This record gives sequence, C-alpha cells and structure tokens, in this order.
Amino acid sequence: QPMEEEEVETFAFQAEIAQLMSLIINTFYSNKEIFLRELISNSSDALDKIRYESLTDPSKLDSGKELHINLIPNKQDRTLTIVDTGIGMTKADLINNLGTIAKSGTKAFMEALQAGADISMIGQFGVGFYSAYLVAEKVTVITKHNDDEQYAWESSAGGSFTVRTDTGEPMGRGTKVILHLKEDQTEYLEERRIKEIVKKHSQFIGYPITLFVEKEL
Ligand SMILES: COc1cc(-c2cc(C)nc(N)n2)c(Cl)cc1Cl
Repeated sequence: QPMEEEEVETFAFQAEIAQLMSLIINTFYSNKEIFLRELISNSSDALDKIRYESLTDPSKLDSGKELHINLIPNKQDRTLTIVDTGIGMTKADLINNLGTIAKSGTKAFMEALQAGADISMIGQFGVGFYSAYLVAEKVTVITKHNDDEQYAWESSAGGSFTVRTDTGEPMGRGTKVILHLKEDQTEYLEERRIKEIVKKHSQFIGYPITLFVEKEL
C-alpha cells in the first residue's frame, strides 16, 4: 500500500574522485563563484551535443526543440538549480561519468593545484562539475535522455553517491543540477549576485540563460 516504491543504488566514488571532492568541499578558496561558470559550461556542452545529433536526426528534438539554460534560486529551500535542455544522461552515464570511473584529468587537476595552479582552471581538466561542492553541501542531479527514463543522482561527498528513478516532475529532456547550499554560501541565491556572475564569466555562452526566482506562496 505504499504511494511510491523505488530501488536506490549506492555506489562508491573512484578513489581519486573522492580525494578531489574532499579537497574541494573542505578547502578555503576566495573565488568560489566559479562554480556557476563551470555548471553553465557543462550545460552549454550538453546543448551542443543534442544540437549536433539533431542535424542528422531532427526527431531527436521531439522531446523539445528549445535549447536553453535556466537558473533557479529558491531561498526557502536554500537551493540553486541549473537546468538545461541538453542531451541528458542515461543511468549508465550517471554511474560511469559521475563517480565510478576516473579520467586522467582528476589526478592531473590535483597535481596542478599542488604545483600552484588555481581552482578556476578546473574545467580544463573536465571535472568542473565537482566545483559545485565549493558552495554546496549536497548536490542532486536529475537527468532525462531520449528514449530513457528520468534518473536522480545524489551525493553529499561522503565517499559515495546514490542513483534512483525520479518520478517527481517529468522533464522533456536535459539535466537539472540542484545545489543544496552551505549555510554561509547563500549569497548565490540573490538576484544581483547571480546576474553579476553570469555577466562576468558566461558572456560567450551561445544559448539563452534565464533566471526564475522561485518562491512558494
Ligand atoms: C563532463 O563531466 C560532467 C558532465 C555533467 C553534465 C552532463 C550533461 C549531459 N549535462 C550537464 N549539464 N552536465 C555532469 Cl552533471 C557531471 C560531470 Cl562530472
């Protein structure tokens, strides 16, 4: 008689990814705003991909033709969400690409930081997503790929993440990254702050970026 039942899988992060997450979430950096640039960059890449695929197969856009990025601060939940209508991910994609397999860039980036590089370089190593943990204590990724169901990935950087089917609100296609912000990082929920960060770092993104200020009445 339960309203809902669903299987949740828990996976351990590959060792080097766990190491990087611990470094990022614990260490003091003075330029934490770069997380938003990195997430918008990932969305832009995902939008390029579905767009590329649609060139040879227009039906790839039956799940939605609009290619855009939405930013949604919710002060009541203390969350900031970045949403795109890009290519999205399968369950295998989440497990493979968000924790269990480390590319060489993970170790390389930590090496670069030890050698004196700046965290703002993180995107060049292909792991910019994890910069989310500069400002977030927990990150949830909800994703929908063509021909696949909607999944939710989640981690609070304990060395493990979970994956499950998401049945809440169906997306047409794309990815939502939900940042559950640290208590002292709530400035990134303010309109002025989000606007100035986008203006400074995401000028050359070639998709509409739209702010939706969320408040439950
Ligand atoms: C390249 O690495 C990553 C990419 C993504 C991603 C994938 C897709 C399809 N879209 C968006 N916005 N982001 C994520 Cl959620 C984590 C990592 Cl680690």
